[PDB]
Amino acid sequence: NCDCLNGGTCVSNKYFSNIHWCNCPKKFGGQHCEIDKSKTCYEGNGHFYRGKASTDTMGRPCLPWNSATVLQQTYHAHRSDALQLGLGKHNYCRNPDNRRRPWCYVQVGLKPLVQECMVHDCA
Repeated sequence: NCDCLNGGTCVSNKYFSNIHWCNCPKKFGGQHCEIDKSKTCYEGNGHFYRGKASTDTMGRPCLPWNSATVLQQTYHAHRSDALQLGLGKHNYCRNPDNRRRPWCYVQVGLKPLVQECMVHDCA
């Protein structure tokens, strides 16, 4: 694949014709450099936060974006724009609808509910 994010570079495969991969800067990982491995806070509203925070403000684990239950909600990993939104096979806090700060679905009794993430503002 290509479509390399976050300053990644599509490089061609050394042994195979017509294959490419993303060479990522060291702070990023993933097939598209889509995971920020080092960021510990969000900037602004965290609309483009891509770190690995995965706990809500009540100390509960976020549900994975590819869990059966999240797959039935508005925002999930099978969306056509899931890459651009940072929604993948992980349970990390995101902000696809431009709320005031990152959030994730959390299982609260019977239903998954949008809950704000524990992650702090870099400010």
